Amino acid sequence: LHKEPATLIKAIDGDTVKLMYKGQPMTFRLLLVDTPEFNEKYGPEASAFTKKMVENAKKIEVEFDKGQRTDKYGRGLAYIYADGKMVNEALTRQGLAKVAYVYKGNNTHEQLLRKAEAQAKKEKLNIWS
Ligand SMILES: Cc1cn([C@H]2C[C@H](OP(=O)(O)O)[C@@H](COP(=O)(O)O)O2)c(=O)[nH]c1=O
Ligand SMILES: [Ca+2]
Repeated sequence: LHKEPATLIKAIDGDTVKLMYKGQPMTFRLLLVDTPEFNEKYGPEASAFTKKMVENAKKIEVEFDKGQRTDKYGRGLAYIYADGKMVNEALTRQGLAKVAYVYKGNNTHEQLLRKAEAQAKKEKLNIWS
């Protein structure tokens, strides 16, 4: 797995972000996580968490897994990194996201995220309170 560059176009919600990638606008859906929708509980907190994380980043990178790069809705599927810190993992650690939509082929960082979730649960953080 390798990181490629990309620029914020726009925050969208907890687990989606508009990025410019290879000079094209594209909606990215975070691999292996599920944030609440904005209208659900901790949804706005999730949205704000991701928003602030990508918005304050000097360097946004995109990392595809070995499997599918696009979903059935045309959204990019990637791990997203904000100055070297993975958004997917950071949401999970803070209990603003659950591990989810784990498909074999696109699962390189599963254990790492389950590790993060386990620690969020332990602290009964946000969603787990
Ligand atoms: C995270 C992820 C979601 N999806 C699809 C499956 C879900 O389909 P359905 O709409 O058929 O339930 C949908 C969930 O995304 P959201 O949580 O953004 O809705 O996005 C993938 O296909 N691959 C993935 O890696
Ligand atoms: Ca969601």
